[PDB]
Amino acid sequence: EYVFESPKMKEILEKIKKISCAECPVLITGESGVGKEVVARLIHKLSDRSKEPFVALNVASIPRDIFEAELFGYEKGAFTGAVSSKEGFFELADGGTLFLDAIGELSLEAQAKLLRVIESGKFYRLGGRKEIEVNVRILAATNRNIKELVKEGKFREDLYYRLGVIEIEIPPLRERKEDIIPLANHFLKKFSRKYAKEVEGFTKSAQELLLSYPWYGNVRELKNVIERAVLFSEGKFIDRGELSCLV
Amino acid sequence: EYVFESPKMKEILEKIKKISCAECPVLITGESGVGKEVVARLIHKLSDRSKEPFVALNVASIPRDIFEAELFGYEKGAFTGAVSSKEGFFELADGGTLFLDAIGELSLEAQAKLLRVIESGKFYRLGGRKEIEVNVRILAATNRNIKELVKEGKFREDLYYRLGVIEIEIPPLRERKEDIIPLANHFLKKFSRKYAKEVEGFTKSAQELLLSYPWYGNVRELKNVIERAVLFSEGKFIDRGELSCLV
Amino acid sequence: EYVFESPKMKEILEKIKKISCAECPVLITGESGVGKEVVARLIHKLSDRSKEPFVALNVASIPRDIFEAELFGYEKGAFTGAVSSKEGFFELADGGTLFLDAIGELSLEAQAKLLRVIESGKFYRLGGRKEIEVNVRILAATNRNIKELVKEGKFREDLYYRLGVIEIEIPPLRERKEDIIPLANHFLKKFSRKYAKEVEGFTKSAQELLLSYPWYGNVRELKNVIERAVLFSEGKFIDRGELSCLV
Amino acid sequence: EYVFESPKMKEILEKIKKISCAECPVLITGESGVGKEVVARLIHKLSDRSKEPFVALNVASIPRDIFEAELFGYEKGAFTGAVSSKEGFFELADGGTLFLDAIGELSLEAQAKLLRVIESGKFYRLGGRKEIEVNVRILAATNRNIKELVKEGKFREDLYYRLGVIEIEIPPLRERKEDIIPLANHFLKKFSRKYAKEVEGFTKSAQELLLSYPWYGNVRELKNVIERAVLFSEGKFIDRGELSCLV
Amino acid sequence: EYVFESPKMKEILEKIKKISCAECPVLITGESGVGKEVVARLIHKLSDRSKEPFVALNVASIPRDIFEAELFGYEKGAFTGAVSSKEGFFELADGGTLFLDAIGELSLEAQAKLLRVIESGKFYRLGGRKEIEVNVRILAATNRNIKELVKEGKFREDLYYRLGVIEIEIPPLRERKEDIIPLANHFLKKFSRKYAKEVEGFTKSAQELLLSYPWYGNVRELKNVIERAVLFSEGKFIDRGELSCLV
Amino acid sequence: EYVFESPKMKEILEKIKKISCAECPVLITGESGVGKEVVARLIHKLSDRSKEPFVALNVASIPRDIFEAELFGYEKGAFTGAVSSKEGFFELADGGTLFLDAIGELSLEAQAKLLRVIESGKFYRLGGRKEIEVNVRILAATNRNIKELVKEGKFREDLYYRLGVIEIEIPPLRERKEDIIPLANHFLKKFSRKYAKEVEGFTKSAQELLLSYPWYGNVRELKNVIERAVLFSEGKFIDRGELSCLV
Amino acid sequence: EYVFESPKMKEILEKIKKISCAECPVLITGESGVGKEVVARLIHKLSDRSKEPFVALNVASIPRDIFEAELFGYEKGAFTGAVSSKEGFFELADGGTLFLDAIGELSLEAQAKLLRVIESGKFYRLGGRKEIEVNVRILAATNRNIKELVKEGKFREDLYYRLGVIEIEIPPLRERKEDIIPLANHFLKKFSRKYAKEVEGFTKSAQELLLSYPWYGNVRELKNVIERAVLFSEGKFIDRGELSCLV
Ligand SMILES: Nc1ncnc2c1ncn2[C@@H]1O[C@H](COP(=O)(O)OP(=O)(O)OP(=O)(O)O)[C@@H](O)[C@H]1O
Ligand SMILES: Nc1ncnc2c1ncn2[C@@H]1O[C@H](COP(=O)(O)OP(=O)(O)OP(=O)(O)O)[C@@H](O)[C@H]1O
Ligand SMILES: Nc1ncnc2c1ncn2[C@@H]1O[C@H](COP(=O)(O)OP(=O)(O)OP(=O)(O)O)[C@@H](O)[C@H]1O
Ligand SMILES: Nc1ncnc2c1ncn2[C@@H]1O[C@H](COP(=O)(O)OP(=O)(O)OP(=O)(O)O)[C@@H](O)[C@H]1O
Ligand SMILES: Nc1ncnc2c1ncn2[C@@H]1O[C@H](COP(=O)(O)OP(=O)(O)OP(=O)(O)O)[C@@H](O)[C@H]1O
Ligand SMILES: Nc1ncnc2c1ncn2[C@@H]1O[C@H](COP(=O)(O)OP(=O)(O)OP(=O)(O)O)[C@@H](O)[C@H]1O
Ligand SMILES: Nc1ncnc2c1ncn2[C@@H]1O[C@H](COP(=O)(O)OP(=O)(O)OP(=O)(O)O)[C@@H](O)[C@H]1O
Ligand SMILES: [Mg+2]
Ligand SMILES: [Mg+2]
Ligand SMILES: [Mg+2]
Ligand SMILES: [Mg+2]
Ligand SMILES: [Mg+2]
Ligand SMILES: [Mg+2]
Ligand SMILES: [Mg+2]
Repeated sequence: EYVFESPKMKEILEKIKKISCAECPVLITGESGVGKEVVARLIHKLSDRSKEPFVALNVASIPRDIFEAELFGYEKGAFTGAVSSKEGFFELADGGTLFLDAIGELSLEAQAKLLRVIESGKFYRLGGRKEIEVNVRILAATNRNIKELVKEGKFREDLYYRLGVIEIEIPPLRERKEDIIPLANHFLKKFSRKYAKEVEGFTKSAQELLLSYPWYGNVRELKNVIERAVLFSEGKFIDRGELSCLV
Repeated sequence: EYVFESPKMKEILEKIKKISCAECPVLITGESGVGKEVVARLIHKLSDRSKEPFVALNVASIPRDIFEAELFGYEKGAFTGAVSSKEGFFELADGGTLFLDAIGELSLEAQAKLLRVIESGKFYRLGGRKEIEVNVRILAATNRNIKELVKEGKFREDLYYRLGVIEIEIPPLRERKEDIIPLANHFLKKFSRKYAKEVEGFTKSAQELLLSYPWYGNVRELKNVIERAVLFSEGKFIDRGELSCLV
Repeated sequence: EYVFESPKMKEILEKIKKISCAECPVLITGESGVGKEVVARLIHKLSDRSKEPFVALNVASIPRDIFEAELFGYEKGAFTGAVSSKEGFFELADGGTLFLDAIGELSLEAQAKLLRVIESGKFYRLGGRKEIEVNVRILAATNRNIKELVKEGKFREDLYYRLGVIEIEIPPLRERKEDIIPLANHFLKKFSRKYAKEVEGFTKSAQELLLSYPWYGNVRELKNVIERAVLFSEGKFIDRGELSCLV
Repeated sequence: EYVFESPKMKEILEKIKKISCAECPVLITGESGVGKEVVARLIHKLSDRSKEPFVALNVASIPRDIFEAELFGYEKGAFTGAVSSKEGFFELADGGTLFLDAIGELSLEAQAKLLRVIESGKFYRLGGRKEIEVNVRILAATNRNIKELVKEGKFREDLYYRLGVIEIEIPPLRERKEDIIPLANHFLKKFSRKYAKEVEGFTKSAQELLLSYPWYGNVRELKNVIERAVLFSEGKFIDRGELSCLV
Repeated sequence: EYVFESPKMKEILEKIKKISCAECPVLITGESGVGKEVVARLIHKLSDRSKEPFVALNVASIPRDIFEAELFGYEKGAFTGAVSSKEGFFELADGGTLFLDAIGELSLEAQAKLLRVIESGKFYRLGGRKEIEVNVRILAATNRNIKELVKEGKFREDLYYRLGVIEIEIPPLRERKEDIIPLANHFLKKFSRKYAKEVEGFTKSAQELLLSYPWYGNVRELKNVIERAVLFSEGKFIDRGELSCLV
Repeated sequence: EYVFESPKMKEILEKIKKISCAECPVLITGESGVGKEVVARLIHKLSDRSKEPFVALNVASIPRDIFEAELFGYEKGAFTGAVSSKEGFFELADGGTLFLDAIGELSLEAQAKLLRVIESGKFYRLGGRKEIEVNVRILAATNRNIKELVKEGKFREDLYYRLGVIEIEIPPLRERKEDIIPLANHFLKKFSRKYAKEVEGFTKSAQELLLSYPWYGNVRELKNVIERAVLFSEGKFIDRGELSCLV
Repeated sequence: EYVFESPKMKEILEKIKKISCAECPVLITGESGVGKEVVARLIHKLSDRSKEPFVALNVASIPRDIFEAELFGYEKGAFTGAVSSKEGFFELADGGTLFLDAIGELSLEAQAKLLRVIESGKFYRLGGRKEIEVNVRILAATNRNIKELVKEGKFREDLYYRLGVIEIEIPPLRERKEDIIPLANHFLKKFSRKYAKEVEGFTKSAQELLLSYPWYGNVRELKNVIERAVLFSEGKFIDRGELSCLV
């Protein structure tokens, strides 16, 4: 039930299928709403770990003072407010997939702490003296210009080459015009069913509008606009007027 | 007992009715006193959750160091040394409605923490390793210029497109002149009853004054001025003089 | 035993009487010593809560890290604080009157925390998950130029319209010259009795002095000057010389 | 055994006597060593509380984080640490006299915390919910230019009018030349006795020196110089030479 | 299964062999992806400690407040949060090899704490009063310009002469063109086997491309590009086109 | 066994003797090595407390957060490491002598805390509510220009006049040339005995050198130079050559 | 097995012998690698304490908040000072030698804390009220320009004259050319034995190189270069070529 029609999206879909047999890190980039999370979850579903956990994590929103504790866990003992050991998210995802979302907003301090784990699967728990080993497939996404961040020294070169073994750059909706109408149709069908309405399609006038609008919020903005059009619709068809007052 | 008379307010009232069957996030904006909270509680009352809790929260006033704990709760254990787990507000609102007030004053740090929850309904408790899932309808309001905040990078683009699926921008009272007199009348009736007074209406002169005053505090300022007029009134009618010394 | 003689003070006294039947927030402003606390306590005495507690609070002097704890209390559990729950000042004033003094010096951070309570009477305790409801009549006073603070963004517009439902702006003594002599006389009587002296009144020369002095400390400065004059007095009358060396 | 000979010191002594029957706050100012503490303790001795405690406190040297605890005490509970309640200095001085020394060096933050207590005698303990009432006579002293501090906003106007009900401004020794010789004589007698020496007085030459020296340390500097002259003296008289090498 | 073909790499391999009998510190430098960790682990495998532990540590990512505790351990007692003593990483590596990675990013404060240990093998535990002695072979790597850091005072001269007894500076891939094709071939073989593909080699056109590309991520970037080429490949050979759209 | 030969040192020695019967504060100043501690301990030995404790304290090196605790002690309660009360140094020196070394380097914050104790001998323990009284003779020294510090406001005028009742300003060695040779001789005798050497005196040439050298470290530098000369000496006499290579 | 051949090194060796009978502080300075630690341990071995402990301490690398605790220890009680008392390093070295390394990097705050101990051997434990006395011989070393630090006020004059009773300034290798060849020979012998190689000496060409190279890392750099030359050597002799590619 996902839409891939434009040339680039079709290529992307192909790459996703071709890496099914692999477990190497994938770095997914693009503007807000272009479908990075959809692609990450799809890569997971088509992979050899489809039946293992998919642990999602906004890695930049974790406060700096608990970063290690949260990713690597901590050992019962001195570096403590605690009685017993606690698994971090790397262990929680052992044998599965760990999705580092907002990777490009991570602090330099935190990027450095992630460095050795990505390739070796090994780390010490906060306060522990036993190397722990996990087998985790890494996915990462960001809507930041990550190549620019590397150039400006805001993102570590050595972490970039570890994460971006496979690189999927999803283009903005406005450069995938072939996706627009099929996407709009897909949502119109979904919402019309969901809200028990009699909308069926768009006038030719409305379709022109959909194709010329920039979609700064990309697929998510499109989905929102169709969800509005359906809820406020009267006819069997959505006309240019109904859209124009929604964008 | 709410007043909607001007064209825009009537449209707004219609949108409110048309989204009764839906559960999508609503983003309510406008100057102080224009009725954002009234609109939020109305949306609730007309919705499929009217009978479930309506949890209000000034989300920007929560101190940064307890933000997660308060929204997501915390697990008994070593991240802070409490004894037992505690529900956050998302859980407390499960099956109901969560109203994020002052959303536009939220810090960038805190906006990022809210990001994944809005669409997936999933999060980890502070210190926990079990994904929790809730089904919460989100409403948000702010008297800040939220589109400008996005342009200036003071508010995340990706959070904006998640929150503003339905957008209700309530205009200032001074651009809804058709509401002014019915509002004043509504308050005059309410307070005259409440304080056992004999006031019945306004002179034609007073009404002109009400229509030309800017109402920088909008509906709330209007309500205050009428409450004063009634308490200090003598006649059966409020004349321009009694108002002029109140504004 | 309070003096209200000038036109404006007489109007103010009237407003105070006319709001006896009401419970709406009153915002009292004016220079140091003009009688803001007298007015606040008078409003209380003439109100329907005269027999309930009158909780005074310099709200701006509460340190920021305990603001919530102090106003809203805290739940047992809930952050290192403690074994058991503790009422905040809002609860302590339930059914009574809560006087927020120095309201205009409150920090922006703290103003925002007060926002929802003023109109809804509802809040959560620090660390609690049960909405608490109280019925508190709010009075507030400040010697700061609060309208200017709003214009400069130093004080929230939305809190100002919540607090200033009724607005009493008490003028400086120097613009209430009709109050000066009756005030001086009132104090002369009070202190002459208190310190067992034989002073009875002021010469005509002294009275001129009292009327032309600016009284930058207003009623309080006046009261101090008379208290001095009585303690250091010899005659049955206070002459210009005895005052001139006191101002 | 205190010396008051110059006109201003004689006036001051009179004011002290005339306020014996009173309990109003006294604000004592002047350069270092002019006798502020002597005046404060004298006011106490001649007052109706001569037999009650005289609690001295360098109020500006109390660290900001314990200011409330120290002045107002704290209730058991009160954010852990303590088991039981503790009286502050206001309570310790109940029925007595509380001498706030270095009042002019107090931080703005701390001045504000003292505000309501001065006139109402009421306050809450840190963490407490019971208003406490005490009956304390306040004295305050500073060697700072307190009127300038008010003008520059470094000292609150509203606290100044509360403290300075009676104002005693003690002049520097260099503007009280009539006090110099009697003071020097008084110390000469005191130390000559104390150190078993045969000094009796000063030559006419030495006296001229004493009168022309600025005395930047005021009475204290004078006392120090005489204490030196006596210890190092040989004759029955102190000559200009013995002084000149001491100043 | 490691590739050393270019002149400099062959020299480096020789040095590695010639130091097998030694235990002196080795300082390995070069751009990201040039093989510093491979060289460090190789030195270990060929050394007299091949069978002892190889403890890897990103020494610059350890937070400053726990640096000592982590390297030197801590004694049970004060400087606490603890009940019992804990070995640091120096002890954990006793008799083995300790690999200080990112040595050039270490803070000056931390560099100073490492100083005496490097040559003497002796240190006190945090809070301990017994000198501990260990026999640890030190390796260190960094992708920072470490000679420049010394010149700029960002890295201690005295630590530099302690660490760089043997200095291996690994050149970028772009200055080891003799390594490029054998490396590409090595990876092609490895991945073709791993992903069960029929790729065997590169066209002459592809090989030209590989030799002229800068390889800013060095061997790691090369390995990534080959891994892509194999996963997306169709033929038995990879042509220039398949590479060009990968670089 | 102390040397006082120059005119000023002889005067100083006389002052010391003349104050034996007194207990007033002495403020001792001068460059590093001129003998401030020698003078302080001498004043003690010749005083009426020679047999009571001499408590030395580098008062400026005490960290600010424990200043009160260390000088005034703390009451059980307060709530830190504590179960029981602890004497501060003022109490430990009760009946004895308290030597405040480096007084000129004390922070303004700390100077203020010392203020009331110096003359009244009274203070409260940290956290205590009982005034404690001690009888302590105060000595103070510093190598800072204390009169300049007062002028620049870096040192309180009111503390200066309390400390400097008796003032001993010890001149640099270079302005006490009469002391140089006897001092050198005194050390030569001391060290020659101590290290079993045959040195007896200095050549005329060496003595000229000793008299013309500035002695920036004053008596201590001189003592060091003689200690070297004796240890490295061969003859019965130290010649100019042996000194010249030591200065 | 230490080499002292040049004139200055021979003088230094002599001073070391001549101070065997003494216990006075020695201040050892010079560039990195010139042998300061060798000289300090030699002074110890030849001294009357050769058989007592030699406690080495990088005094500048101790964190400021534990400086006292570490040097002077702490008393049980004493701010959750743990349960029991703990000796500091001064006590641990009682009767022995305490070597303060990196003395010139010590903070002004910390230098002041060391001041009184150096000459009096007396101090209080953190939190203690019993003067402790120890008999410790002090050695100190630094590679910082300590005389310049005194002039710039970065190092206390009064501590400098306490530490530098005996001053050994070890010159750079480049100003001790007579030491170079014997040093190189000494190392060649040592390493040739250690690594079972057949190297015996240097060609005349190599020796010229050794003498003209600046040796910025001094004896340590030389030792490193010889250790490399021996490990990578083939002949019985090291020629200029083998060195030139090593420097
Ligand atoms: N190809 C697609 N077909 C159908 N639905 C899609 C497609 N791409 C995106 N969507 C929908 O659009 C919305 C945004 O997708 P997604 O959450 O993956 O965006 P994103 O690029 O991760 O955005 P952000 O940067 O804001 O996190 C989701 O509702 C997703 O289900
Ligand atoms: N349409 C309406 N009819 C009657 N009363 C109204 C209406 N809109 C608002 N009010 C009244 O005006 C007051 C302010 O409205 P509300 O609190 O909803 O404003 P707001 O936009 O949330 O303002 P703020 O941003 O300052 O919180 C309330 O007392 C509300 O009951
Ligand atoms: N109208 C009045 N009649 C008699 N006494 C008065 C009057 N107004 C004020 N006073 C006396 O003057 C003094 C100051 O009054 P009050 O403390 O209420 O002033 P305020 O405006 O609250 O001052 P501040 O801003 O300094 O807190 C008090 O002693 C009060 O009792
Ligand atoms: N009128 C007086 N007669 C006799 N002795 C006096 C007189 N005034 C002051 N002294 C003595 O001179 C000294 C001045 O002390 P006092 O503490 O009263 O001055 P102060 O103004 O409080 O100084 P500071 O600002 O330094 O605290 C004291 O020793 C006091 O006993
Ligand atoms: N000579 C070689 N032969 C085969 N594979 C190599 C060689 N050198 C490096 N690699 C491979 O390429 C990558 C080189 O990474 P390595 O960690 O050794 O580089 P690095 O310089 O330490 O990188 P960084 O500075 O980014 O940590 C690893 O996958 C390694 O396996
Ligand atoms: N008059 C003297 N006769 C003999 N020895 C002296 C004399 N004065 C000082 N010394 C010696 O010189 C050394 C330094 O003197 P002291 O420690 O008292 O100086 P200081 O002024 O306190 O120096 P700093 O400012 O460095 O503390 C001591 O060893 C002391 O014994
Ligand atoms: N005279 C000597 N004979 C033989 N070896 C020496 C000599 N001097 C120094 N070395 C060797 O040179 C190396 C550095 O010496 P040392 O550590 O004492 O120098 P340092 O001045 O303390 O250096 P840093 O300032 O870097 O601490 C050591 O291995 C030492 O053994
Ligand atoms: Mg996403
Ligand atoms: Mg609202
Ligand atoms: Mg007031
Ligand atoms: Mg005083
Ligand atoms: Mg590496
Ligand atoms: Mg000293
Ligand atoms: Mg060293």
